[PDB]
Amino acid sequence: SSCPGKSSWPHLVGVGGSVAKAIIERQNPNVKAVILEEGTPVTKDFRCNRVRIWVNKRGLVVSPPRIG
Repeated sequence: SSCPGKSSWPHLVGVGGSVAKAIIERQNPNVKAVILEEGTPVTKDFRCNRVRIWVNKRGLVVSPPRIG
C-alpha cells in the first residue's frame, strides 16, 4: 500500500537541510536525498525512493519527514 522506503523522519525540518539530508541517506541509503528552496511544487506525485529537503529564506529548512 506504500512504497517500501522510509516511513517518516523525526524532527529534521528546522535543523539545517544538510543535517536532514544526512539523516535521509543514513535512515534510507536506498533513497536519494535532495535539498532546495521552496519552489518545485510537490503533491500526490513524489519520489518514494527520494527524500528532498526544502528551505525557506525565512531562515529555516523544511524537509518533509514523511514519504509517499
